[PDB]
Amino acid sequence: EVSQDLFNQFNLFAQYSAAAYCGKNNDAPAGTNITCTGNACPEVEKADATFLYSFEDSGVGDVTGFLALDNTNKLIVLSFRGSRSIENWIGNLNFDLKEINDICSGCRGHDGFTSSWRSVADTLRQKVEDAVREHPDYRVVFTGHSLGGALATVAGADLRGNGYDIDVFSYGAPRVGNRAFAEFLTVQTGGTLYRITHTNDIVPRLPPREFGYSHSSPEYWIKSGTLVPVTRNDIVKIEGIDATGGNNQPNIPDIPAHLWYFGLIGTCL
Repeated sequence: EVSQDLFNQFNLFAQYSAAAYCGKNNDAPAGTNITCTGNACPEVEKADATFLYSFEDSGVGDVTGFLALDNTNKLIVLSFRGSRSIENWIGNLNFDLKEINDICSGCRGHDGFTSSWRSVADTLRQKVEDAVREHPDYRVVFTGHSLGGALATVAGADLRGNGYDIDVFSYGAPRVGNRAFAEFLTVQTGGTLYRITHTNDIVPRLPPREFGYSHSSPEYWIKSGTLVPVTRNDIVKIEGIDATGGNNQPNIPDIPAHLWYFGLIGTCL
């Protein structure tokens, strides 16, 4: 239901997202190679991919991940890790909103997600910008899983419009703000958000719509099961803000479904 090229980008940024959970990838020497224990990121390894920047327990919400260089694919990749204990994080997640007129007028964002990005935003922008002037033909890509896919999206909405486009690939990301924010994220130019969800993963169902949260459109929804290899016929593109039909269905959600986006994700030590 999506093109093969789109499947391959989807597949490739899942593995970048996965690679941010391995502890070696959070405090590594720049110019060094991005690798994963457990075969979590073979596509990244197949490209000549090295650390530009490396960060662990940064600022306000322990922002962890890496800035990568990909010469084979010609990419500048900002990858944010999700929580080191997802189950604990799902259960303690607050639904508190805050206004973010900085980004867009009338818009509100999750206080936790918003603040955490704000914490590390200046530095990380410097680091991306330096890569851009240095590799001006390279494409900027922000990505992440779980709480990292939220950070990617928010950082993507924040940094766009500065001379370079920014695509965002998020895997099992929670909702990130109210309706005006979701609307804003749907139409914003200067890059494309590819919001990826798996079957009945809980995380994209929080915070609840009852607390004033909405999801941007479109939605790329993976219909193949947990531990089941994904093909391109298993990803259906679901349009419309707050649409039903993909992840947002009235049925009982699941945790293991969150940890299977093309292969294992969030379990790299």
